[PDB]
Amino acid sequence: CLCVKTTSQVRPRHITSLEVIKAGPHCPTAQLIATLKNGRKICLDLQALLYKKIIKEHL
Amino acid sequence: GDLQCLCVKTTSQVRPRHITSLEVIKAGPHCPTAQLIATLKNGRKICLDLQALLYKKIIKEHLES
Amino acid sequence: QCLCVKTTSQVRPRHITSLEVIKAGPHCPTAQLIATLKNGRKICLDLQALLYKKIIKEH
Amino acid sequence: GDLQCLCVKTTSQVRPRHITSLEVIKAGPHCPTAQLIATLKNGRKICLDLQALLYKKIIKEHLES
Repeated sequence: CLCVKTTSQVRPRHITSLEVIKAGPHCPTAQLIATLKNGRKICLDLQALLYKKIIKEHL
Repeated sequence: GDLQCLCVKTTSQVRPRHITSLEVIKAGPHCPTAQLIATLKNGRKICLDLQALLYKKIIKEHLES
Repeated sequence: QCLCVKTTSQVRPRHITSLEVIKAGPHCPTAQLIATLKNGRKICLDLQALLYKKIIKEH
Repeated sequence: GDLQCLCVKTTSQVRPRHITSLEVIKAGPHCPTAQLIATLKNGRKICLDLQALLYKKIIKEHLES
């Protein structure tokens, strides 16, 4: 599995591309790999991002 | 710029069970439109039709009864 | 922070469609070699072990 | 085919200290040649001349005296 730790500390203006790799034998969860402007790739915590996007708006 | 749009053809028929990865490449200097590149199990890479999928996944399923 | 967790040398070069080198940085102190496989899965490569294997094969 | 070559231009002038990542995209249905994509600190993506890079890094430095 490529992604071990996931962050929700990301600005959508910092992301140039997002790749979803579906779960498989080698890795049980989908991986959300965001490529940032600088070329760094990080793994996203989608639930945490959706939660923040819900809280920010009080829904 | 140095780069162009990766996608020449867009496909509107794909079963998610064929797709092993999906890469959303945002519009930019390289391409004025966002691109969705699906990698399938057989290894073939295709581009998915973004408007058609937005229709299916959002308009038809959440705004249409 | 670091995309690659464990590195492998168990890969056939023609299983690989792309290879990305991400230089070391503040978020990840080591350079990373990420191979994208035909199926779309990403793995991290141990370059040293790969070269070693490729010289053993030829002695 | 469904995809094409990402690189329209290749650049032969780059200071490696500007490069934060390098991607080699192997030749395939999408492109008859391998492409080398450099991402720089500022976020600019350029394509490197892989032929010149191979010349320099293999021919000039290991086959030429």
